[PDB]
Amino acid sequence: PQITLWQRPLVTIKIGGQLKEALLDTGADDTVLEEMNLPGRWKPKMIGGIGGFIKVRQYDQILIEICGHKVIGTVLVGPTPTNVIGRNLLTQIGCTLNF
Amino acid sequence: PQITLWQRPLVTIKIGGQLKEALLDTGADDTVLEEMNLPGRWKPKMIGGIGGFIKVRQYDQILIEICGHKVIGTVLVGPTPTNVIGRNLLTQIGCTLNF
Ligand SMILES: CC(C)(C)OC(=O)N[C@@H](Cc1ccccc1)C(=O)C[C@@H](Cc1ccccc1)C(=O)N[C@@H](CCC(N)=O)C(=O)N[C@@H](Cc1ccccc1)C(N)=O
Ligand SMILES: [Cl-]
Ligand SMILES: [Cl-]
Repeated sequence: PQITLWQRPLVTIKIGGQLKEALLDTGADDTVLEEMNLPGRWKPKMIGGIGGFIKVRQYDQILIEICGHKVIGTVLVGPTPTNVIGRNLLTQIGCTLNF
Repeated sequence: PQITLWQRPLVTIKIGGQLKEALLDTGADDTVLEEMNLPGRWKPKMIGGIGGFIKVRQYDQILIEICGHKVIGTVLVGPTPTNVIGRNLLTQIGCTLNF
């Protein structure tokens, strides 16, 4: 699809068998989701943005369906104020900016 | 142009007569730039992201040339770790996400 930017570019995702809403975020190198459990092992990590940093848990090889495009990648989980789909996954669904 | 997301979507901007680089950031409602002076008045404001909040100075009706497209809009200035062009301006250059 073509997503305009007059509203937040939110999409529905399915991950770990749950339905969630997430922001398509070209400004995020990574994909960061609020608290949730996920199949498998993880390594701790920190990430930053505008106001500082947070600790997240990093899970590799997670399956996620973003608008029905399945992708497998690293998903980070922790106290982010909002679910964000970052460039690690945006590249995998072929997402581009266009103007 | 069409901008892929394998690299950060950095673009050159011209603002306040200065040349800067900034990230086209669909995850940002607003445009936030590191410290710089700007013609005119402003009002203080706070903004958040991952990590927390920062104080910024909000300037209205600023002209900005983003990849050669002129737009006029609010620009926030303050301690962000990176220059970001948010949706407030992305709409004005007609920027869309496409997949
Ligand atoms: C208007 C405003 C600027 C205030 O909005 C936002 O914060 N939007 C959020 C997403 C968000 C939306 C809504 C609510 C909360 C968050 C993001 O698009 C912002 C972007 C802007 C940014 C990019 C690079 C460096 C600094 C900042 C952001 O925080 N991206 C992050 C998302 C976290 C992640 N790992 O993907 C990002 O790429 N972080 C990187 C880069 C980084 C290094 C050091 C310090 C800061 C950042 C990281 N791996 O930690
Ligand atoms: Cl990945
Ligand atoms: Cl504006």
